[PDB]
Amino acid sequence: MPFEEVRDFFYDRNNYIHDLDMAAERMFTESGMRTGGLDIQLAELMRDRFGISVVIDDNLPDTAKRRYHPDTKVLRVAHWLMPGQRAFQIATQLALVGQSDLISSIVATDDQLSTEARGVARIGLANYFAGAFLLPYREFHRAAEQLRYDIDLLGRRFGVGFETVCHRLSTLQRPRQRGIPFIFIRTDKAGNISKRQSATAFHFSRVGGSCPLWVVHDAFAQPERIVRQVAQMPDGRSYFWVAKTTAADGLGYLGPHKNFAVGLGCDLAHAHKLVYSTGVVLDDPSTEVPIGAGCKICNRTSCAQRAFPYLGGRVAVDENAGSSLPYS
Amino acid sequence: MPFEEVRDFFYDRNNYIHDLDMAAERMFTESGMRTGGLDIQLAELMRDRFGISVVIDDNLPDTAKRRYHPDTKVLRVAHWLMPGQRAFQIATQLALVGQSDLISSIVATDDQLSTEARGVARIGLANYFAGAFLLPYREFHRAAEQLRYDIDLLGRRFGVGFETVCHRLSTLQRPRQRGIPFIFIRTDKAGNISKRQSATAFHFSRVGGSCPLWVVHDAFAQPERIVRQVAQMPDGRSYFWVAKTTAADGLGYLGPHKNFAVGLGCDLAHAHKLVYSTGVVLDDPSTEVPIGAGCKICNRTSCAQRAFPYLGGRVAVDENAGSSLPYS
Amino acid sequence: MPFEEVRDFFYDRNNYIHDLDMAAERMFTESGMRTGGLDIQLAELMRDRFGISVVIDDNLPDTAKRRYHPDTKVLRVAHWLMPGQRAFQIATQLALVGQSDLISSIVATDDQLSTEARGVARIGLANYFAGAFLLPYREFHRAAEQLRYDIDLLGRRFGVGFETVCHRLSTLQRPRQRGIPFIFIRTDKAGNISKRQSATAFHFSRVGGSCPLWVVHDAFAQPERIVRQVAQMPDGRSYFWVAKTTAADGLGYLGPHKNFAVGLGCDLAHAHKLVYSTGVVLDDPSTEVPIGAGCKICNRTSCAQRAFPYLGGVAVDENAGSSLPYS
Amino acid sequence: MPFEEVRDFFYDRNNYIHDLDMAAERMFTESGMRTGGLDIQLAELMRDRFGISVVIDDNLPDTAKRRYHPDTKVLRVAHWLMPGQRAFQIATQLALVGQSDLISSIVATDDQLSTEARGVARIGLANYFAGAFLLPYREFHRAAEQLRYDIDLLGRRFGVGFETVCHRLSTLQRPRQRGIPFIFIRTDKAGNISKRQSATAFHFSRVGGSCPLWVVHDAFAQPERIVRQVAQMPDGRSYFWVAKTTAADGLGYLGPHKNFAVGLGCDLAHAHKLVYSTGVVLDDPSTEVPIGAGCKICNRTSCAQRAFPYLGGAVDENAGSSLPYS
Ligand SMILES: CC(C)(COP(=O)(O)OP(=O)(O)OC[C@H]1O[C@@H](n2cnc3c(N)ncnc32)[C@H](O)[C@@H]1OP(=O)(O)O)[C@@H](O)C(=O)NCCC(=O)NCCS
Ligand SMILES: CC(C)(COP(=O)(O)OP(=O)(O)OC[C@H]1O[C@@H](n2cnc3c(N)ncnc32)[C@H](O)[C@@H]1OP(=O)(O)O)[C@@H](O)C(=O)NCCC(=O)NCCS
Ligand SMILES: CC(C)(COP(=O)(O)OP(=O)(O)OC[C@H]1O[C@@H](n2cnc3c(N)ncnc32)[C@H](O)[C@@H]1OP(=O)(O)O)[C@@H](O)C(=O)NCCC(=O)NCCS
Ligand SMILES: CC(C)(COP(=O)(O)OP(=O)(O)OC[C@H]1O[C@@H](n2cnc3c(N)ncnc32)[C@H](O)[C@@H]1OP(=O)(O)O)[C@@H](O)C(=O)NCCC(=O)NCCS
Ligand code: SF4
Ligand code: SF4
Ligand code: SF4
Ligand code: SF4
Repeated sequence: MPFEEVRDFFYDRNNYIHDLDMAAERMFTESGMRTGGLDIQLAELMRDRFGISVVIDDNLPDTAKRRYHPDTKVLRVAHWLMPGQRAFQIATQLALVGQSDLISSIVATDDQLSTEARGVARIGLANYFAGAFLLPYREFHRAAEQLRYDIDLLGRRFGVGFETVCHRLSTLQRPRQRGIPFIFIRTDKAGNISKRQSATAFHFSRVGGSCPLWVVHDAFAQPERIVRQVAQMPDGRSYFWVAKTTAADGLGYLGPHKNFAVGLGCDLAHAHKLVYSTGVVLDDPSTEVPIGAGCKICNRTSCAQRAFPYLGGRVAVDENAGSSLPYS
Repeated sequence: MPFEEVRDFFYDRNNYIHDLDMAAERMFTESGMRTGGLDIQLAELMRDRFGISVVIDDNLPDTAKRRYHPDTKVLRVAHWLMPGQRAFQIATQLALVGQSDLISSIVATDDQLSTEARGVARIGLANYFAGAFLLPYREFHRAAEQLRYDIDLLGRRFGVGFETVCHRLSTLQRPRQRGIPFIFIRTDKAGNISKRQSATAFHFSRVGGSCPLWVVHDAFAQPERIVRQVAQMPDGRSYFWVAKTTAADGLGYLGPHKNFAVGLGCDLAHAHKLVYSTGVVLDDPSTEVPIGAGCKICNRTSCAQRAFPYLGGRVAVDENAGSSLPYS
Repeated sequence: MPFEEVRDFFYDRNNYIHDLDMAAERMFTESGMRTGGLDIQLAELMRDRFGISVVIDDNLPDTAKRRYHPDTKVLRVAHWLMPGQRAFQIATQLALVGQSDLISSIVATDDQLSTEARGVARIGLANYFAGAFLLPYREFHRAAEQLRYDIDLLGRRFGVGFETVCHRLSTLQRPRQRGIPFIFIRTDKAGNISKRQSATAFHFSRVGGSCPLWVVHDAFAQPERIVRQVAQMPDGRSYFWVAKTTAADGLGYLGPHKNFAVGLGCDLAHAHKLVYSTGVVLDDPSTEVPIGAGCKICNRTSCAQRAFPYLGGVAVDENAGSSLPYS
Repeated sequence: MPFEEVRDFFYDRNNYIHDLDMAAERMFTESGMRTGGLDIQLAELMRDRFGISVVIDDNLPDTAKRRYHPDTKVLRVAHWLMPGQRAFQIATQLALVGQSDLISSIVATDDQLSTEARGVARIGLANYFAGAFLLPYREFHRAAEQLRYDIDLLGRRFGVGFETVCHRLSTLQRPRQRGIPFIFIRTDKAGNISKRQSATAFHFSRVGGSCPLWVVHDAFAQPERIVRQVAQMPDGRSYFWVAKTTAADGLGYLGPHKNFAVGLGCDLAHAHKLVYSTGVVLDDPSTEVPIGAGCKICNRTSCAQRAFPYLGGAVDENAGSSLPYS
């Protein structure tokens, strides 16, 4: 499974690629970058260092974010992208043409990847490079701690959106300068989890996450507003979750619509460092919400929300009782 | 998998159990039932015909809707249940003590069921009987046509809730007295589909339904309000879907909460008979929403919402292109 | 204005009518009532004590909750009403036919009411009696304290809805057995405040409440779910607000729809007694949301949400762009 | 009451200022502007034609969108603004320094304005100019008709937000090149209507609009999604309404938040021209929603939602109704 192979590639590397990250930051510093208008400077850097001409093309197809023409070294970027997104596109292409060898050797370090998986992993590492270039490690880590992890304020400072900030936060595993260890999740209204990235072993790092009581799936009921939750898994470990929906503009009233929820999760021990714990009492184990990973694999015994019987237990029927607890 | 076995049991019988339904209706008429306050009348019927004392009990555990004591023939019903729900509980018990043999032979018609499945199927048939007794077939079918399938108005007339009405609408397959053929779906915020029932073969009768563009998963974003949609599958068949959330009251601010979405679906050809098509243009194939059964088994080529690649194809990676269409 | 006259009538009486309340409770006790299935028992009491025959009529007009025919003493009640609501209707009629004189003298205690206002006040006092009969003071006050004011659990225990419980909670001003002093508000999506009741002087007891940052107006964004907020008025006083929407069933997809939000508010000092304070930090004056009574009468100086200029002040700056309207 | 004075100022002029609009368009064309990245080009224009240096400032206070320093001719623009918004700020300053006399004479055409109202109206005309420069009349009107008034698609093409597009749509009253006549509304969660603009006389042009059944107040229930409604007033006139909430980003989790709903309304006769009529049956007077201007002045007799009694109209101790103040 190509995308699952790459998910596991990043999971195995603690969602941190030291050489690549360093590389991005080095290039950011050596080439004189300054956060603020990074799109203009990335165009200039492409001109000066790779002979690549960046044009903002309002003639690209409606769905095309960028197209690179290697024969003339011409990078076309969609006019409808915001500066942060233009910067991301340009930095992705920069990874692919100017960091090709580093990415190739990083891919080689996992000899089990399939061919399709290797192509997908190249794209994933280029996206990682773009993130670590738009958000150079040191500056971003300092900003995240100074701002107490306010994702919106971080976006505002670095001119990027919610999802990108959450990506970068889940990558702060540089030895001796680590940020809060995070698990990053992306889902749609139907529960499809299309992105999993985690600094370390979490319950939802690879599978699971279909618990309707979990706040991430409640984001769509509160669109564009940040939701939060103190959650306890069936094994007693407790976690702090923040989430928010993200919507793709334009498209048109009739157009195809993009709707996702992005969630960030960490051990409850770290919650006190988040602006999102403001007003919440964290030391009270009785105010935690009991959630699970998905009913078929959830051993809780008195859940009123349970959707399916637990695959490990007895499905006893009682003809003489009516209960508000399904499959109890 | 017992609950899947029973799902397929009802699916194979076109979600209509002729013997049982008729039994219900007969008993409704022979014993003088009158729509309105069926809970009191069912208590009287239990007493007069089975010697069973129905008492309203506020001492039962919080989660108990009813408890039947066969040794003294005493049926205790939860005080916090509305009259329609009390009637449902009492009539479920009525099925189980007074229709035991009929239920057993109906189960016997499927010699492939496992033991657990046989018990679960008995409970399912008891629920079917309860529904067909609270909503006797002729009266309810006539009401459904008279009210143009307005689920709220049907509930008001028969003193029951949204979910029950939808249950009953999905069973009107009595030969020569058929209602609109429906597929009934129940989901949670996480997309777990816990109920599937269908008059005939529909796409989601047994599997699938994890398409984020399908309006059933959008019910939770518009809580307590009826949502509707003209949906088109990848094979061209068009359907009308109506859905609404249902919440279990009481429980308390800290208590466990029950939240589900219930959807009714039919061929687009039938939509014009629904009050829910009022104001909607049905003859315009361009105003239909293109949905799927779930990205991994969806062959659409330009879905902006796609969460996973379609397993029936391949998408080569293109290092030189950025798209708003995932897995193009 | 007739409805404002009666609003002020109840406001002046601290939203507690001692004689009437006591009356209800006595009647509840002397006639052997038991909380649970009060609708059946109220029908029995109407027959035994007033010769009033209660029929559940599925033939009433669609919008009629009840109609009383004094010539035959026949009380018709809508079949689509839940048992708690039927009980309420029956007890309203009970107030009007069996407590006529008490209500008349209570109204007489306010010589300023207009004639229309006196009629509206009779109906209001009958509703008060119905509330105090379905929810007898002693039992309900004890239950509220035991349940830490969980409105849903009170509704479950007494078989009534959110709005009725909140009504009754805001009336627990009986000397030597007081509940948390509350201000009761009902609004629609457009901000129209159609009900105001308060145990004591609150900011929104009589006027105001059009602040978009106030959580009550956010109830409609989170339908059927309880919303809560620690609010600070411009004068520094802090309050705890809980609110929830209430929707009228039936009616039909095309039918006329009723949607309201009901909010309960009290001084922050009392918040710790509410189940709704669970998980909330109450001692931190910095986590309070700064709201007002309505922009035109709100003196805050750096509100990004401000809708209109404050009437007490108004500078234009051709050389500046601000995210603060009417700085 | 300055803001009500300026509201009436624009209402009296059909929400179209012909001289200023033309000016904007001329300046757009004469200076070689091209739709797309107008913020950079407006910086260039400011420098070349008025000697004003536009700098992107991340040192301004958090609430300052721009500060112009007339003593050194330096316009500082907030870094957290999107390109359309930076362009809007720059064009506002351009109005105020380069169209000062035109704006002054336009204000002078209403000798009844108070002193404060004159300043507020100067700002209003500067904003009008910014809109008419970012969205040049001919080009924008053509785009609106081609795109069937898709507000999002118009925003995408011209690099601006929902509210700005709706603003511009409500001004297309240029003689012989008119767009759909619209009434533009902005409200908050509490029903406060802070903006009213109308091409012609509509019910809510100056007063009213507190009807809970009106779809504009339902936008917050469906945040960030376009809502639509076919509404009929108590006088029989029918209207098509579209609305959507708009939220101000940044600010922070604890920060002060800006939330508004912006609604566009037109006569039902025009609805068939809107993309938003797709899927709606428009000819069925029975599928129209009966709304009002606000209960105290609404004469409907069977509204279940009624909040206050109608001022133009008895208690019945023997009846209980689901229709308040019947
Ligand atoms: C999974 C995938 C197809 C999603 O495609 P998509 O839905 O079109 O969305 P994208 O991921 O391209 O971009 C969406 C947002 O994420 C951000 N983003 C993506 N990867 C990022 C990264 N590594 N660091 C920071 N931000 C990132 C983009 O900036 C964008 O922000 P925007 O919406 O404001 O422009 C795509 O991310 C991909 O191919 N990834 C390769 C790595 C991979 O397979 N990971 C598997 C994890 S389960
Ligand atoms: C699947 C199941 C465990 C769900 O349990 P639950 O979530 O606790 O909910 P219930 O279905 O018992 O009751 C919920 C509502 O559905 C209604 N309902 C349930 N079965 C019904 C039926 N056959 N006909 C009509 N209404 C029905 C109940 O009256 C109730 O209405 P209310 O909430 O307003 O009071 C349970 O329905 C069950 O055991 N069913 C029988 C087995 C079966 O059919 N399996 C096939 C699965 S597709
Ligand atoms: C204001 C008024 C017209 C509202 O009418 P309405 O919108 O038809 O709503 P009602 O008040 O009739 O009933 C709605 C709910 O409030 C409850 N309620 C009303 N008065 C109550 C009281 N005094 N105590 C407890 N509950 C009460 C009812 O039980 C009902 O609960 P339900 O929805 O579960 O059935 C009506 O309450 C009234 O006439 N009041 C008279 C007093 C008055 O004028 N108050 C002015 C306040 S500014
Ligand atoms: C209403 C007002 C006082 C304060 O408004 P505010 O809430 O602080 O915000 P602004 O109106 O300045 O800007 C909000 C949006 O409207 C847009 N906008 C404002 N005036 C506009 C116009 N004339 N044309 C087009 N777009 C306009 C801005 O571009 C901005 O878009 P953005 O959010 O993407 O950046 C101010 O707009 C004003 O000066 N109005 C004068 C005219 C008036 O009084 N009208 C009637 C009001 S009762
Ligand atoms: S059974 Fe477990 S996984 Fe399912 S809803 Fe309950 S807590 Fe969540
Ligand atoms: S790919 Fe298919 S299943 Fe997935 S969102 Fe698109 S239409 Fe729905
Ligand atoms: S100005 Fe006052 S009343 Fe208006 S939104 Fe701000 S705090 Fe609320
Ligand atoms: S009476 Fe009804 S229709 Fe008229 S304004 Fe009030 S809520 Fe709207």
